[PDB]
Amino acid sequence: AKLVCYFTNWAQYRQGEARFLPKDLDPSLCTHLIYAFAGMTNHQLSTTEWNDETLYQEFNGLKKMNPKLKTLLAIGGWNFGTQKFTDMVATANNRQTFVNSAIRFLRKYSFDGLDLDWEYPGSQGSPAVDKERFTTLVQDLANAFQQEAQTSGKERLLLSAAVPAGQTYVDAGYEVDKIAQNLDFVNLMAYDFHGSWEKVTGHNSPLYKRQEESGAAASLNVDAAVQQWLQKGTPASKLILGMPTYGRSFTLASSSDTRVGAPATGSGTPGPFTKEGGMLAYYEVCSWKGATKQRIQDQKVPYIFRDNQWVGFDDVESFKTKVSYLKQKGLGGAMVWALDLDDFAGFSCNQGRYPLIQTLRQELSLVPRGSHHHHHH
Ligand SMILES: Nc1n[nH]c(N2CCC(N(CCc3ccc(Cl)cc3)Cc3ccccc3)CC2)n1
Repeated sequence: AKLVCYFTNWAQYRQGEARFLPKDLDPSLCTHLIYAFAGMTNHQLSTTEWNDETLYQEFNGLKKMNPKLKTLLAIGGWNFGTQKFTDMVATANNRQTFVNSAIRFLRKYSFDGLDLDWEYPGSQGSPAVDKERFTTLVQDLANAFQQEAQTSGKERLLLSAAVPAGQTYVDAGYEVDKIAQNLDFVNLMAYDFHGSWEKVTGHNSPLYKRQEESGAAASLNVDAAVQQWLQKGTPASKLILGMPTYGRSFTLASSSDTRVGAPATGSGTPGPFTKEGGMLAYYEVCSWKGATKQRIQDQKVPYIFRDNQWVGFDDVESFKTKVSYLKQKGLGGAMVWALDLDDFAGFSCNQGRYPLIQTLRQELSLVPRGSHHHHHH
């Protein structure tokens, strides 16, 4: 099994106990650590934060303590846009420029691979031709990584991609059966299914549909997303199920209607640390005073409300349920967004350090046998 965990290079700017750096990283927590995010300059892989080079050394230095650990660098993300990807994949020359830059960059900074996080080929302004061009990019990278291993004698660089769960995005951008052959693993973004952009409350990451749902809405859940990627040709062993250590919040139209599907007027109040309306870290929801926690029986996930605030999130129990699910489907493991959104320092939830991600590790049977300081949940 794999446990793929994302580090984010902006978590260093959060205040107080929520501030996260590589020193808060546990080298033996995950099997693969992915660094979000790199960018692109003149079709070449580039840093995005002023101290990335410092952080790269600390991040990849974790392998000195756990030599089994693999690291990857993720390019793109949700604020990156699409135009730079579009321009880079548009010609063989630009793809070659990018591919060679990626090999050089990853080797220089001691990363073991590249994770592609384009949001998304064929959507969000990216033209329809980018679907086939993304396939070509994936093939170009896989082939060039293979060749570099042959010629250098080094362990081959890994290639992964973070891919969407929603059928509209999948069909617009992803030749699933083709790319799955060339990717080492596929990081399924099984979250952001619902959120404050919608007029009624809904859960960030429900495992199954609600009985009431129909049409396209009935596929906005983890099980449907997993089955979608499997049926479209991803080998189960390559499919890695995303797990969110965050939730999505709503302001209710009325404090007297707190159901799933209740009317909402907009985003929930921003959290005290993450400061982004509509989103909360697990550590911002786990210890919410005077709130009422509920479970969505059909969907196997919790929500919590207080006054006119409603948040759908994941807890230890839902993570256990989802790992049981992925094992039943024979998936290659779990992926988690993100290290800095779990209670990484144990400052909030009274469940020790990394309660959610330790739960993943435990349920995947990945607890190091020589481990001393882990906490079972
Ligand atoms: N593997 C992987 N690669 N990329 C991803 N996902 C992780 C979840 C991201 N998704 C949530 C990121 C996010 C999570 C928690 C918080 Cl407090 C703030 C931001 C993007 C998002 C959507 C709506 C509003 C703001 C931002 C979207 C990218 N997963």
